[PDB]
Amino acid sequence: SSYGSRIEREQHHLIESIEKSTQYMAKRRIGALISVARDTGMDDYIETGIPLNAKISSQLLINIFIPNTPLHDGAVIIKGNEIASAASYLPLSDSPFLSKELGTRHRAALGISEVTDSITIVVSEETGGISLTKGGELFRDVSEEELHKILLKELVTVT
Ligand SMILES: Nc1ncnc2c1ncn2[C@@H]1O[C@H](COP(=O)(O)OP(=O)(O)OP(=O)(O)O)[C@@H](O)[C@H]1O
Ligand SMILES: [Mg+2]
Repeated sequence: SSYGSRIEREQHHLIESIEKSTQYMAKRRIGALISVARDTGMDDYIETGIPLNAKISSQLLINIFIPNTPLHDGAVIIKGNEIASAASYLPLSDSPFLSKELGTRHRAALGISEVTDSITIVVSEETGGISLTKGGELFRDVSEEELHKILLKELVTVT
């Protein structure tokens, strides 16, 4: 409908914001952890975070992860067309198959990918590498094209 196109516009704006914010943060080596809900699992984890219920924008994400406010200390949960919360808890994965150069950010992303079907994006504070988790799998140091391809497939309803 005009509902469908509208949702499609919102979803592309979402993808765009994540990509741009993560690109900027990758350059500046700003650690980031952004989980995008695709079900009703993230509800418990949203409540552990600081409530924002704000509109999705690249500037907001980037500012969230600046290491000088309590907002950076955790994950950003995106739900519907909103940044539901910042500084949320994500469960660490107990996988020994995870690389050892990777730390608690990636491990948190992995865990949430294991117990939900949400897409999670990580920006390494150390390497500036961008990674992604879904279904208990981690795609490491993904390229912009690769990132865009996945986000498009997983977060934009084709219709
Ligand atoms: N369970 C968790 N839930 C949410 N955020 C977490 C969790 N564990 C760690 N973090 C975030 O990760 C940050 C430090 O990450 P750490 O260096 O331990 O892992 P890392 O993968 O090496 O991160 P980076 O690759 O960006 O250096 C902390 O400031 C914290 O905000
Ligand atoms: Mg570390």
